[PDB]
This record gives sequence, C-alpha cells and structure tokens, in this order.
Amino acid sequence: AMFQIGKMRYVSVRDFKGKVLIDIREYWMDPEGEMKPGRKGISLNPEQWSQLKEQISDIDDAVRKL
Amino acid sequence: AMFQIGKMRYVSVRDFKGKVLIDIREYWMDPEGEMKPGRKGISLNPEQWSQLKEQISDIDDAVRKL
Repeated sequence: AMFQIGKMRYVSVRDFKGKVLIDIREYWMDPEGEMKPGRKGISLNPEQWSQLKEQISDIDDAVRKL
Repeated sequence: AMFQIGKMRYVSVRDFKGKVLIDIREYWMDPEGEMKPGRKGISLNPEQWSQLKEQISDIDDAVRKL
C-alpha cells in the first residue's frame, strides 16, 4: 500500500494492469477526507526503482555539497 | 547534477530559490538530441527524501510480494 514521505506526499506500491509500480506523488484531500492523487508525481517500475536505490549514495553526496 | 534511472528518466539535484530539491522526473528528447523535463515528476525536499530513504526496506517488501 502507501508510505508517507511528507504532508500530502506518498510513495505507493500498486499492481496496475499486471505490472508493479512504485509511485512517488503529491496527493489532495477530497471533501470526504479521502486522499486523491495529484498530477505532480512519477510511476517507476521495479528496475527504475532499483536504479534509484543504487544511486542514493551519489544523490546524497550532491545534496550534502549544498 | 543528473542521475539516470531509466530511459528518459532522471533524478536531478539542484538548488532552487535558496533550497535543495531532489527531483525525480520524466524527460522528452528534443530534435537536437537534448533531454528536456516533462510534466510527470516530483520535487522532493531533503526531509521528504530522508523519509523516502527510511522506508526503502518497507517499499521493497511491498514490491517483492508481487
């Protein structure tokens, strides 16, 4: 299901049309209090997700240099 | 700089308006072969990024059982 990374921001793991997706995304809250996906986000497949993970060290380095 | 996680997909680390952004995003290629940012992406601040990292194990567990 869902993994929160900020107010109104979630990583979601779902099966969509047979295929697994790691989705990093902004959400709105509707009037019934339900979270609904906003248009600012990205769906990654597991290989892309893997590549992201593999580069965390490099990403962190760049972030630290600021 | 930039970090590739698939065809047409890059994580970008930049300083924007005083603050650091880890930006995970889809790119188009223009006719001169240059990559340009598409609208499907998300800019994460370091706190959000931290929360993402903290939950990698849990995200992976979700993905694995699928």
